Amino acid sequence: MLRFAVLGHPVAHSLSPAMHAFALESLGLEGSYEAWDTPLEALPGRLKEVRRAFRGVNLTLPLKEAALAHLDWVSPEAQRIGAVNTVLQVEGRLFGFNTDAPGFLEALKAGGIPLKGPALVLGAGGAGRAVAFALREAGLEVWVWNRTPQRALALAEEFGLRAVPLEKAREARLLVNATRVGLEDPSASPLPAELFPEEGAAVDLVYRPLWTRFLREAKAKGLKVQTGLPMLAWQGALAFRLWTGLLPDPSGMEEAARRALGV
Amino acid sequence: MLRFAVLGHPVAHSLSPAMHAFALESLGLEGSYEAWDTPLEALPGRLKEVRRAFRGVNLTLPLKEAALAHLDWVSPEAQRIGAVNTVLQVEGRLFGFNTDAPGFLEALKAGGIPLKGPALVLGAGGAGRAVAFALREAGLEVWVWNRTPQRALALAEEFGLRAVPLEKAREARLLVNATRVGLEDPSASPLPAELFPEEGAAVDLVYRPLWTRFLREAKAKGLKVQTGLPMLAWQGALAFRLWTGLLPDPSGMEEAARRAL
Ligand SMILES: NC(=O)c1ccc[n+]([C@@H]2O[C@H](COP(=O)([O-])OP(=O)(O)OC[C@H]3O[C@@H](n4cnc5c(N)ncnc54)[C@H](OP(=O)(O)O)[C@@H]3O)[C@@H](O)[C@H]2O)c1
Ligand SMILES: O=C(O)C1=C[C@@H](O)[C@@H](O)[C@H](O)C1
Ligand SMILES: O=C(O)C1=C[C@@H](O)[C@@H](O)[C@H](O)C1
Repeated sequence: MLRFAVLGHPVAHSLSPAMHAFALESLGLEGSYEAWDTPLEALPGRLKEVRRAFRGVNLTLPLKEAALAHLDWVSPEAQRIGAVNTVLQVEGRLFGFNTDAPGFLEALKAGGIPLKGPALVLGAGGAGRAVAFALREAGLEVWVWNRTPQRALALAEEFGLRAVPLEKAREARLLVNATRVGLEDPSASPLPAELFPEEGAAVDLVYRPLWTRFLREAKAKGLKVQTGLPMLAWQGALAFRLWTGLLPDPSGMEEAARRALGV
Repeated sequence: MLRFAVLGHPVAHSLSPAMHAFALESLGLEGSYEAWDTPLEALPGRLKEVRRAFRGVNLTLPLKEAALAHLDWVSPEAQRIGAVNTVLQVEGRLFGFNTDAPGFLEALKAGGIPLKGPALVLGAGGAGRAVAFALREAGLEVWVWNRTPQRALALAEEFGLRAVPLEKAREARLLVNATRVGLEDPSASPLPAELFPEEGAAVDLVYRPLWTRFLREAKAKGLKVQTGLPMLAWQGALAFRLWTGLLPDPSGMEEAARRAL
């Protein structure tokens, strides 16, 4: 039967096991998706076990960047972003992909959030990289900001983006929180309410809590908003299709995640 | 939502659509597998389409060899054999594999055919190369013959095997017809009756007719025989697993192919 897993440290609170349990069941497929606690020092030994016992696996912190080297093939996008979140095993060979980028795009689209820019991504980290990448290829003008200017400006040239000051947020039509600000902090938001734009949309990758201060403020300002669950659901559905050729219902996966969160 | 197909020319009488319709059904999956006529020249474009609406495809004559120069990745085995018969599509990328080689070995095992050599592969073409590759991997002493001596000599040095005269067949214990001799021609066989050994086994990749002159000669000599259907079924099943992660019943697929005949 189909054997899947999410590798990373920690993974005790990953919502993937629950989402893919729904995927397997709803598709009438026999298999399992487990969470394998895997530190970076155990990545090599774990990948070798993947080559022989798993059809595929997702990768989470802190294995997304240190995985490319141990795989037999890495997709272009995954090479540029410099991160792999989805691994496929066929004939003992491992192939690396990044479903976060496309997952993000499909979530916005399916969520009614127009890909009308300029889009501003807060955070020049791994999360920001994937998002910055996706918005570009989508056909939007994209700016990037980072708590630390260094990072931002460097990411702007690599991808060919524009590192702007936080104030520029007011001129953006798409705002994306790619920082860990607000994570389990209902009182925190990386962007002062006064810097929010008139019209546009806001997406927060943080889903704990679901309605972050960022989103609450964005909504009050009248912007379209989307939580972090839709992206989580699509990157997972896209990963399942990549492994089997079958796309589980993204809405159903988000719902499964929702239930696992208890909110 | 699983869209598959066999690319090649001709493919009008391919048994793959039947075998795979069974695989899908038997596995409670929804999908399709069609025969898609494709000439050498129409390949470069056909693959672009595959990238857009196909999860995977099988390639047959005369696309197997040319397909390599139009794929994102090719397996080490497919590379060495020099041919791809199975393509997987993910994120618009194309990966090439060869299930003919592993399929042949699985067919022999499932069919009760002992892996005992020397093995003589007749034909140094694409099918012969896949079979030779498989037999070499299995550790048997492999000999190869080809109507055109050069092709066999090149393959022998290339794979570290031995090119032999057709007469050495009397000393082989496993004989495999990987030539097109006998294809829809009951009067033709690649090996003269008198050159068959009196002990061993024979397998014919040609399955039209099912009981080729070659297999009838082998059977008449007392050799254990296997038709081309088990291999056709196993290469198909293995390809289906490459595409979905699921392995359909090879016996069931062979049965489906038999009926399609
Ligand atoms: N059962 C299965 O699943 C399966 C899988 C693969 C292939 N096959 C079958 O096995 C055959 C091999 O296919 P392929 O891709 O290798 O290419 P092909 O074009 O079908 O066959 C090429 C081979 O046949 C030889 N040949 C042709 N005419 C000959 C003749 N009159 N006398 C002696 N040898 C002759 C060639 O030798 P020269 O170098 O002298 O031309 C070469 O070795 C096909 O007929 C195919 O239908 C079956
Ligand atoms: O929490 C999880 O299980 C995941 C989180 C994201 O990083 C995804 O990119 C990953 O594929 C799975
Ligand atoms: O006739 C067919 O449909 C096929 C013939 C062989 O070349 C196989 O290698 C191919 O995958 C399917």
